[PDB]
Amino acid sequence: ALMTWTAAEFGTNVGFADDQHKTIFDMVNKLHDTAATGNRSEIGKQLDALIDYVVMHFKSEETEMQKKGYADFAAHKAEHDKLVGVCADLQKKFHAGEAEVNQDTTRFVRDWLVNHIPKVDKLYGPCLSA
Ligand SMILES: [Fe+2]
Ligand SMILES: [Fe+2]
Repeated sequence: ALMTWTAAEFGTNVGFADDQHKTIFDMVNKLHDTAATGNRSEIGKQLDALIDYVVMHFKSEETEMQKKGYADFAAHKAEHDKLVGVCADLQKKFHAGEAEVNQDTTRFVRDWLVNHIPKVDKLYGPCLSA
């Protein structure tokens, strides 16, 4: 629902990355649907699953970038690390009962992804596909 992956918009020419992006999009979509309900326990389970996967995806990209000497690795990692800090803060507040997760939360994640993948991830394609 919320997100649709296509190669034209988001293809990196890096198979593992494209596959992990498609999983992220599916997990955002699930959270997005659940976030229109009051099922707070289900929201939390899906939130935590999504964030765990996103962090793992970032680690996967970072390991490959740094092992190959990719030119823009440190700046790219910095973008990841700011998102992880926002996500961790959201988890802390959500799991304390101090903030809610709603469809603005999933639209923010969508916004971040739809900018980051074409403008930041695509740039590693020549290096990581070589
Ligand atoms: Fe990515
Ligand atoms: Fe990335």
